[PDB]
Amino acid sequence: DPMKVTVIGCYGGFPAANEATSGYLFQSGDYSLLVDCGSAVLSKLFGYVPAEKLDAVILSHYHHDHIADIGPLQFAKQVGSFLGKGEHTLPIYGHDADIEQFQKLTYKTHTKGIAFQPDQPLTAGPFTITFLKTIHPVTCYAMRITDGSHTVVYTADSSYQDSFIPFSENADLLISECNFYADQDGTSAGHMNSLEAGRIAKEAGAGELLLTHLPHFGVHDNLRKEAKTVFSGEVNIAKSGFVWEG
Amino acid sequence: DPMKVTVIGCYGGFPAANEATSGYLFQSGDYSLLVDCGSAVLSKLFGYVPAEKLDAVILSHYHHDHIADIGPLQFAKQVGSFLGKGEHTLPIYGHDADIEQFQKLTYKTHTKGIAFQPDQPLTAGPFTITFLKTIHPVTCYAMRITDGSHTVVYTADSSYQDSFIPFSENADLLISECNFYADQDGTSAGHMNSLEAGRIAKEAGAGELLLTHLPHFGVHDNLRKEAKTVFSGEVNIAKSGFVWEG
Ligand SMILES: [Ca+2]
Ligand SMILES: [Ca+2]
Ligand SMILES: [Ca+2]
Ligand SMILES: [Ca+2]
Ligand SMILES: [Zn+2]
Ligand SMILES: [Zn+2]
Ligand SMILES: [Zn+2]
Ligand SMILES: [Zn+2]
Repeated sequence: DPMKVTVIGCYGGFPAANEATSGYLFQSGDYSLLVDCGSAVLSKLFGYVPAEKLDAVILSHYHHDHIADIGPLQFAKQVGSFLGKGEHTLPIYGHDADIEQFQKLTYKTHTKGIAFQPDQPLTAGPFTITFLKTIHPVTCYAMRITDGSHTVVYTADSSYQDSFIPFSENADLLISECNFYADQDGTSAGHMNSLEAGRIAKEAGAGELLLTHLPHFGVHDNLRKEAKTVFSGEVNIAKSGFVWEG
Repeated sequence: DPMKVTVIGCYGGFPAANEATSGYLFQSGDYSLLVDCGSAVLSKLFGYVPAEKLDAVILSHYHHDHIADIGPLQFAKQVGSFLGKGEHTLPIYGHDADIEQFQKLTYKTHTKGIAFQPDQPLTAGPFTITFLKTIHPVTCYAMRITDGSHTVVYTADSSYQDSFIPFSENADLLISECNFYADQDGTSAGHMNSLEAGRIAKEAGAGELLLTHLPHFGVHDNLRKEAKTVFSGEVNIAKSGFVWEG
């Protein structure tokens, strides 16, 4: 089975009109993993995959734009059980440096929070996930997701660090946050710009680069042109429905 | 100015594919009030009204399907201020029987939680709102919203009670939850069926009835036919984009 990644939502902070914030659907064969679960992500997700066919969720961090739809997901599982659609508890993986946030992940027998350990590989069906702590105003982890043949790296949210380069080494697809333009400094907000995303893809030898966690001003296509001044491979701008498959 | 109500989202519990859960936009002249703020509501809302033009939010209760988008709304206000779009704090009205939930409404100088008092009229620009406690598994308040010429009643979530009849007396539009079909009993879930919604519209003399908080099974048009076996006025099924204006 090939690894198939579908962007479900891609705005930073809050949704643009009729769009969504962070959510990425990773699929392999019958396995479905949702990476982050932000604003309007469930609404958009169910157009690709029904709640009962979702096998697991994993959360990079607990900012609203990455977890806003967890509650509604818990209710979706509850309604599924009430309608007889399967009682399998959906695992929701998250870090437990923030205990109060982690405790919200477990809802009756419908969803079960499981703490990932940042120094250990996590198995999720046919995927193996490893983690890198980001530089961000709350605890946040980037993820490297492989199925043994292809490898996708998701930066989650971060300002720039050299450690992203070894972490992302030889990734087929680097999904990098890019909340700021080339002229701007995202350090104080815990975000990166186009040049920084480009630098990671370049020095890591990423197969290609996908820019996401997008801003609500400017010409988004400029983020791609700016990234291409540094990285010579393929660079795309994320949108709901964007599909990568290898 | 006429009172204009736009349904932003109308599913109970969690969103159907490409839809939304509870959110209703009430407008009068330049004033904009959002009643409830559930899953995918911000995404859909911004297609009608940008965040910075939103004057107030009011929350019937703190179930996920009515508040999931509050966090992202707080970030939208923060990004608005960072971009220079106005620093006016958006008031978010809610009950304070649940203190922990009420405390989440205030975020820096961007949003400010204000406790409504259920026994007192609330002024919201040109609207006056009065409240009725519902029968629901968490504290919840129905709302009667008038501008002095027209009056809309929103049941929020509730199982049936006689007190809805005097509360909704002579409303031009009764927006009633209707999470269950005529053959089913919604009492143990704190919800109503089609016959119960119909009964309220009938005995209150409502100008018309709008059924919302919809289920994820069955033929939704049957809810309208069932309600019409009791109420002889106009009955519609809610959908995102539904507009009532008087
Ligand atoms: Ca599955
Ligand atoms: Ca390509
Ligand atoms: Ca306004
Ligand atoms: Ca009509
Ligand atoms: Zn973020
Ligand atoms: Zn963040
Ligand atoms: Zn509800
Ligand atoms: Zn409720």
